[PDB]
Amino acid sequence: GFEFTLMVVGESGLGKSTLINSLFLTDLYSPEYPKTVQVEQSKVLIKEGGVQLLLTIVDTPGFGDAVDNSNCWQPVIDYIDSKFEDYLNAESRVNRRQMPDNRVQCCLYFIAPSGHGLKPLDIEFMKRLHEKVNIIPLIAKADTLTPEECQQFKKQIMKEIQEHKIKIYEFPENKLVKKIKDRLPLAVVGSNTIIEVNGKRVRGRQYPWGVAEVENGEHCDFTILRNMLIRTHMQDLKDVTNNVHYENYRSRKLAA
Amino acid sequence: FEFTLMVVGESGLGKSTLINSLFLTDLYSPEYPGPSHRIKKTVQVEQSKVLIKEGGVQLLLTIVDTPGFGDAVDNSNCWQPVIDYIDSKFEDYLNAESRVNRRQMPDNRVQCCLYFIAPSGHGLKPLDIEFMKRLHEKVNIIPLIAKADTLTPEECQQFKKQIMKEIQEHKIKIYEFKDRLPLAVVGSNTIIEVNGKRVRGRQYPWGVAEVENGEHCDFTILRNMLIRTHMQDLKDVTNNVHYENYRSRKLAA
Ligand SMILES: Nc1nc2c(ncn2[C@@H]2O[C@H](COP(=O)(O)OP(=O)(O)O)[C@@H](O)[C@H]2O)c(=O)[nH]1
Ligand SMILES: Nc1nc2c(ncn2[C@@H]2O[C@H](COP(=O)(O)OP(=O)(O)O)[C@@H](O)[C@H]2O)c(=O)[nH]1
Repeated sequence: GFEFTLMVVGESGLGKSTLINSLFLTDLYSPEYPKTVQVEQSKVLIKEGGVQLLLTIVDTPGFGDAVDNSNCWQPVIDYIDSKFEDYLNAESRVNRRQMPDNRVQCCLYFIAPSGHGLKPLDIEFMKRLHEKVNIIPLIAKADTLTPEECQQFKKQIMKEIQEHKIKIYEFPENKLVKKIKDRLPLAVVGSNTIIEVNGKRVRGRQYPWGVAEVENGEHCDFTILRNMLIRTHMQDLKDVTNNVHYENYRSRKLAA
Repeated sequence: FEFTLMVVGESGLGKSTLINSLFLTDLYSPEYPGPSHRIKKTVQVEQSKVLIKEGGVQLLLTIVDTPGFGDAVDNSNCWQPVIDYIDSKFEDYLNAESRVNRRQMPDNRVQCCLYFIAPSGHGLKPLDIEFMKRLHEKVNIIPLIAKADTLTPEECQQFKKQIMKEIQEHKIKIYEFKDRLPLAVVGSNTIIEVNGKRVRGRQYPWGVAEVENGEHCDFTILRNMLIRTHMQDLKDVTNNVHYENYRSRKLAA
């Protein structure tokens, strides 16, 4: 059995719940929100192929949705640092045989597909959280970008990430293989709707002019994201959470 | 013939593309780009003009845009520059028609405001509600669902209905003009061959969203009514309702 704590952040209506529900092809996440940002948790135990995953989904309804979003990152910081604080207290006890670990191991940050670059709120959130959680920036609703637009948008976002000295999670990796960092930020399409396309039933979004396919790597990066989040990089995300973000929290608190 | 058209909405909603799609040529240019390229530390209202020669007819078009609207972390009062601009043009007109010698009477009143709603698929955002409630009695608001190729047909019908319900709930008076409201638009100046015919559209790997295809979006309806059929009625409502209401308010006080 594994445990994974995954945080989702972005303005309402970016396909976030749809994306979570696409991860296990199951509408297992139905948040009530479609005041100040509230940080909430949902637990799902997934048993599939003789393996159990206890997934905690941490969401932040209200983020970025108000006229005045001043300090809307602060409830997110408070939640994350409070789990570091609990862990530090738990491991400092004389008897620590029971160790709960509620630390947030990944944050999907959904970027609206404007076609320009990052918004001021995107920059503030990532600058203020990047040393506290593994940030995976995602271009939301990628089926609203043409391929040329998507490539320009990715390049502009990565340039601005560098400009603001933001440290995102980059998915550390006999023939040459394109580097994953060259694909970032991943651009996703979500759907559990099955559509017949040329005699094959696929998940996608049906428009009068055609179908944007979730699992088609020429349409979006969902398959790559799902493979890394659930299978190949989950342990590394936990490792960085513990060995970097938590250890940096602890050293700061103990030195003070 | 003259017309003053305002566009308002957060950056990245296709606003400059839509203005560039209304006619045969682009209107924004590298020398005067769309409002997302003119953002300052505070929201601004900027006016530009172009002479359009369409169908043997000359249109002197003023475009008023508002760089930075809706783009900040704190968008408090970001509608105020728009209000100030609109009411200033009403003030200029009242001053002009109050002169003893009023032979000179320029008219710069804003005659239509396209307000771009992001296609979330849920409902209006708080900012959308605030803007429309605060401006609907100063200018003819035409709400638009931006980037409508973001929505499946069913999602779009649901989004339209929810927006209209919220418009009614908040008592917002949008420009009247048929039950396809708000119009959902797709913009593009890209010409694409689709089954042997050149059309304006947006080319995805899975197909082409056609801007002038009424089954793909409402751009044709907006273009025909804004530029051809309802332009004079927009001016008349501007003068006979919004300006006269400004004037009665100011002269009462
Ligand atoms: N264009 C597009 N729309 C999507 C996608 N995923 C979900 N949607 C639609 O966007 C709307 C909001 O999706 P939802 O998952 O509730 O977003 P949330 O508020 O961020 O959780 C719904 O109409 C969805 O059907 C996507 O990948 N592309
Ligand atoms: N999906 C979609 N994208 C569009 C549409 N119109 C323009 N775009 C793209 O959206 C991005 C922003 O467009 P722009 O006109 O600069 O928006 P503005 O900032 O509001 O003026 C550009 O990449 C455009 O090519 C549309 O109708 N649908």
